[PDB]
Amino acid sequence: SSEESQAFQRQLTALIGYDVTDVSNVHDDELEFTRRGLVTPRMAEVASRDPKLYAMHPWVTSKPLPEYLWKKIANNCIFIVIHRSTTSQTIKVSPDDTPGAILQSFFTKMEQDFVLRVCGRDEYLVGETPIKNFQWVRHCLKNGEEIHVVLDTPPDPALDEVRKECDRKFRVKIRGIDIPVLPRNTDLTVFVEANIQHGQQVLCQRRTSPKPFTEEVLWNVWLEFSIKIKDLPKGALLNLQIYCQLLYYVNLLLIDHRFLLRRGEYVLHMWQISGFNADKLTSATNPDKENSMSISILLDNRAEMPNQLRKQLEAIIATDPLNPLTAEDKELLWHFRYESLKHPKAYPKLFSSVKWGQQEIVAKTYQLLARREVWDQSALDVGLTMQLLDCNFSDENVRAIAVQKLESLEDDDVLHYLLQLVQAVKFEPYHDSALARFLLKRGLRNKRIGHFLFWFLRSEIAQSRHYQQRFAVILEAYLRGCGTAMLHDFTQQVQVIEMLQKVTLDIKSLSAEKYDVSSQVISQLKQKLENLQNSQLPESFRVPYDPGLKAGALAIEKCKVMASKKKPLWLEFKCADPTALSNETIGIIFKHGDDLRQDMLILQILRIMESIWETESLDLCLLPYGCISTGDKIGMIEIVKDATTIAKIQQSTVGNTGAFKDEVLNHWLKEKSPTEEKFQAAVERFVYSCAGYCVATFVLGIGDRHNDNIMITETGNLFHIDFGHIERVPFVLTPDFLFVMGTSGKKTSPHFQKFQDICVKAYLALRHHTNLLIILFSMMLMTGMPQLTSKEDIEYIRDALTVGKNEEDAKKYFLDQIEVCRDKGWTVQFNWF
Ligand SMILES: CC(C)c1ccc(-c2nccnc2N2CCN(S(=O)(=O)c3cccc(-c4cnc(N)nc4)c3)CC2)cc1
Repeated sequence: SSEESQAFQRQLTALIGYDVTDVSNVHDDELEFTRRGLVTPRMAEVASRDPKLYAMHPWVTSKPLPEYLWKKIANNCIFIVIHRSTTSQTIKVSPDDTPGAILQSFFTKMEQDFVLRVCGRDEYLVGETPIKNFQWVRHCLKNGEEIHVVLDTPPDPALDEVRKECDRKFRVKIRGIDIPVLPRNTDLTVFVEANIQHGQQVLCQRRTSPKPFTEEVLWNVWLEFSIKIKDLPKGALLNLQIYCQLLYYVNLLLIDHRFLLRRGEYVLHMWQISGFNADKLTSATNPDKENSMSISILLDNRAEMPNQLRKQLEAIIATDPLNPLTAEDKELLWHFRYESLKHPKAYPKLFSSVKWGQQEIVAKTYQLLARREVWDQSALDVGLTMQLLDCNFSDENVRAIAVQKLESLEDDDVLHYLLQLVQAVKFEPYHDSALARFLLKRGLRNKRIGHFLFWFLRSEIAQSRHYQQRFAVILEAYLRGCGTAMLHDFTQQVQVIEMLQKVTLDIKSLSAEKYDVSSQVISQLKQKLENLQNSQLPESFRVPYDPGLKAGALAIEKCKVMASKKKPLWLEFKCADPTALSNETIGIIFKHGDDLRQDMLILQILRIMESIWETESLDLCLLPYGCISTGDKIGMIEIVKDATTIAKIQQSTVGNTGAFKDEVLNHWLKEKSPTEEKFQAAVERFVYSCAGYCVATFVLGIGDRHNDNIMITETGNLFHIDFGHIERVPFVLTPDFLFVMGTSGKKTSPHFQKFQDICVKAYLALRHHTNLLIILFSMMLMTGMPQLTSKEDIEYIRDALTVGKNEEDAKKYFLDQIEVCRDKGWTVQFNWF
């Protein structure tokens, strides 16, 4: 242990926002044992990285260029503009031309130590991929934009260097609970519920004699369980709960990370309920020992299948993931488990029908995971895989076969699911896990993933007492192998970020619920930023939410506090890249108040929906604006250029409490549209945007929004914001939207025909992916929400997706929705006062 070694680990602590060397809140080896464990994988991957692709992080895809998109090409001709000092020149290019082929089609057109960086960004067009298959190139086409690139020497790989390094029954004694203070009522009653638990499947359950709720309550009882030790499954949780009604909980893994039976004396500080979720599963103990409830415990311990059964079975397998299997359903799946293995789709339900509390049966389960041959051959199906990592499955080998499948994902896809897989670590019974390692693999393999992984992790470590230890050990594994380049970038980012959390907090306090932003408050802000620039704040930091963009110095004059309840900052920066084609500013918001994580989740689903729509050549021009959480109820938000609220547009001359008129929206588009044809573009863009956000929100159950939370770009692109948050209407199709389509109050139109038609395809498109959507929603709710319901709240989505139903009744159901919204018109909007 050098110094060196410490100062490093010190900077590491500073990045993570947690100290993984601290052993104050542990009762065993596991975290430390996971740190040592993760080294081998980290290394393996570090020592395997192609150093120059690593350094240049090409952002590519194996996916076919969508149709829409194809019809935006001259004649197998794509234009590119290169630059060298204050020089330029275009090259015609064909979609399949490699970069190398291009670069050489230039040295011919009149050394190899030169490469194609995109202008303004830290992004590269290198490696063996068709230009069509780079994402920037795809982003350029979508947005009607010209592709601009600089020529310069490759960044040095050496910059990215890493630094070296029994048959008896189970019982538990319940000695007693203790708590420094009570006053919440006066004397009620309370017992302890000991639960043996696997995939949230309760295996066995005992309670204690009631007693009255004194600051201390001893028992002091042995509690015997049905189950025998030998039949305890790896991953079993002793789950201890205190009822009056449910008030505190805490879990103890019964089998440890060396497969030993947990044996001895414990004092487990519990977690409290704040009135079915991932926080309830945790092995973590409450780190706040001053105030927490405390519990105390001692551990001393061939042939075929008849027509209609096959059909009963297949009926069951066909079912959705929320369709509950009866004991019949289960006995059937198990008994015919060999038939079952022939369908990858039957797996969740099959392994949900394993009696894990029986060792002989567990044994048999492994026996048939030995015969993996159909699973292995099957085409990856992220929904199906993802199901094998929720709270229902808590066996190492099951979850491993899932992860096995994710290995075949290319980078492109990993990013789409990165946040949910990170969150899936909540359901892991152990700190080291296939899933953990896979994230760590992939993050270390590709810079882009490695960046979003860093913040996704840090996001939780900063504000999940229940999991911050675990995720911290993992964040460390990453940072220990990601390269000094990136430590530097991160360290800077964190520093910028922390600075701005202070400024944002100091300011919020300096403002009460008077809805006005007084100049001596804007005096304070304007100043504070100067007093930081100046200090302290570095020459340039990399934009999380979009790590292609570097930001440098503030544009103070353009910065402002926002005249909303939360008083968020609205910060604009210059772009530290001297090469970009514009002067448009880099705009970031900061915000204390709401839990930003919920927002990240809805956005990432929104991207999963967009990509689905690509697989059927649909483009609904969502804007999932960038949004990274950073700390307790605080994070950051992308500023979407040339955009206003819809509320803001209604407060025209048509002002505050007296509103709203149907046209208005329309003039604003024309007012802001240079030519009647660009205006024309906008109504297209709008018809689409509207389609997207209508189906999306409906499905996600966030349909019904006041329009101060709905926005639109000058160019016609509408978009919800502030998912916050948390007489109805299924969505915000208000008469002002409808005219512009040209139809109010209840007629019809070319565009409202178009609109209707587009939704119908979109809804249906999503329905072709019911299961994936169901698992994500379900996962979204358990890993990121306040009050939920292991049935009802999650079952919302099966309904909104109209599971059951032929293609027809679905389409019908949706146009009703539309008609509901019209009935109706301005009712709800008005109702918000
Ligand atoms: C930016 C201006 C046009 C604005 C001002 C106030 C409001 C607003 N009005 C009523 C109620 N709430 C409001 N919010 C302002 C701040 N936001 S936010 O910071 O959490 C947020 C969330 C999502 C998107 C945005 C955003 C991004 N880019 C731009 N250009 N504008 C807004 C801002 C919450 C909602 C919306 C937009």
